[PDB]
Amino acid sequence: MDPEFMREFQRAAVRLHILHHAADNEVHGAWLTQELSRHGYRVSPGTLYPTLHRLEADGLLVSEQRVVDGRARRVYRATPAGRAALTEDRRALEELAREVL
Amino acid sequence: MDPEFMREFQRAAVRLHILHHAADNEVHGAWLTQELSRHGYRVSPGTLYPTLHRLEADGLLVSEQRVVDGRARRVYRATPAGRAALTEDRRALEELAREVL
Ligand SMILES: [Mn+2]
Ligand SMILES: [Mn+2]
Repeated sequence: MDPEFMREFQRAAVRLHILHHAADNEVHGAWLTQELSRHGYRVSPGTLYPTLHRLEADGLLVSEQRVVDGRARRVYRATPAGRAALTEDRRALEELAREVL
Repeated sequence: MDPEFMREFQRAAVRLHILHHAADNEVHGAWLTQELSRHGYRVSPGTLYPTLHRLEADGLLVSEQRVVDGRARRVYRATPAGRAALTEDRRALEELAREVL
């Protein structure tokens, strides 16, 4: 166990899970919270919405404001740049793991 | 493709490479710099010694001053905790990459 790594790793894991999920389908932030927990990653809003906003700014997520069932909500989906990023990032993890035996 | 990730990733990669090398054998700072370069991670002393010092503080590296061949030098080697950390960390990277395929 190594806490500096695990603390940084947490940020990577969240980030890549968002892109992965937002690639598969359109996602609400509320659901992302629960989905991430289900995968073993503790994220409370205050990290999530920020990183979501950052992800859009970086042009890897695109968002829609949308009124559905009398409810105003924002949905996110992965841009093609986001899809690229996910694969590049996944590969980088693979190369590192193999590099160190 | 994703420079925010790659910026953080670089720090992780360096950290793990040190542990990997310092696990296999005792290492001088100068040699770490060359080995890291060879692996495509440009690290200058202003970065390295801090990382090394932090790694020691986290109890994953141990350093020794010793006089060898009339030349006084400091060596670093991975503690058993460092060896553990490397494995746990490597595995964590593997599980992430696989679970976002
Ligand atoms: Mn899922
Ligand atoms: Mn080497």
